Amino acid sequence: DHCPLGPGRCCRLHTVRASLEDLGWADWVLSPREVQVTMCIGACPSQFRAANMHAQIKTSLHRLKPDTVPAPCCVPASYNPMVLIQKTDTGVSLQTYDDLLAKDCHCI
Amino acid sequence: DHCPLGPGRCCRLHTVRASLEDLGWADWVLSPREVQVTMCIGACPSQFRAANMHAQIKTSLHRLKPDTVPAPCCVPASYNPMVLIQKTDTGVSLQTYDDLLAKDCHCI
Repeated sequence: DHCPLGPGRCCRLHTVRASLEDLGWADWVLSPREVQVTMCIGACPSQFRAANMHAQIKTSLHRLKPDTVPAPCCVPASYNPMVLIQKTDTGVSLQTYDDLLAKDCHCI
Repeated sequence: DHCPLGPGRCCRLHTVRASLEDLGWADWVLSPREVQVTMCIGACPSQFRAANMHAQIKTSLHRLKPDTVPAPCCVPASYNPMVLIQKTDTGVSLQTYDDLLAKDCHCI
């Protein structure tokens, strides 16, 4: 799957660095203080990583009715789990969270 | 889950009517000649049908870095199968297709 533009300018995994205060987590989360958020970002042109036939249909109809039908969007096909330490009402916990970080990307 | 604007102006299932020629299917597909494509369309504002915590993070970071991080997108949470009749190399078939029509929607 080759990107038209770029490559790397189409839907793919990016890392976005975010503080706890950026995330709105600083009251509850104690660590990590900086999160390396992996996320899916980039254009979804025709036949680029189409998740399924619905995506192809959206491509076709977006071209013909662009004020009505949006293009396919770059979204996570899967996630990577992540560990956080956070404050509880009565203590502190180290907890795994499964759908925080995107692992791979496709156009849907 | 109440939409801010609308309601119905946020991410939800729409029906878009499409001809075979619209879809690029007219060479192969014989019926139906008009498809009632159910698709997920609409804004994804804060806390609106967030699929998961990744979506919330995207909301937060989109506000702070809007040229870098896109908003959550309205995408199908599930699909409805569909029957088509189409031409083959050597004949014709009636075939079920599972991920053509969106069944419900969420912001991801």
